[PDB]
Amino acid sequence: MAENGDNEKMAALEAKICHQIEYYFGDFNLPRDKFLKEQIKLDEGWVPLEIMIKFNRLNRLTTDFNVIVEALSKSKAELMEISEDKTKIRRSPSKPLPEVTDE
Repeated sequence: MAENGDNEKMAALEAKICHQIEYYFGDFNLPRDKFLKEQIKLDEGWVPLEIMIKFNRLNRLTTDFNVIVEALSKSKAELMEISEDKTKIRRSPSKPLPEVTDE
C-alpha cells in the first residue's frame, strides 16, 4: 500500500543537477574558477561532489551524492570525466575550455 507519485520529479531534477555542474565547468567558471582550481590542483584533478553538494549553488537543489552522480553519470556525463566510484568530478585536461562572451 503506497501509491505515492510517479517519480517524474526525479526526471526534471536529474537535468537540474547536470546544469549546476555545467555552471562551474560549463566553460564559464573554469576561466574564472578560484575554488575549482583548488579541487583540480588538489591531486589528479578529481573533485569530490562534496564541494558541489556543499555549495549553495547546487546544495539548494539535489545535493544527494547518489542522485547527483546518477543524473550527471548518465546525463551530460560526456562533457567532463567521472571516476569509477561515481563520487567525484573533474575537467577533461585533454579538452580545451573556451571562455563565454559577454553581452
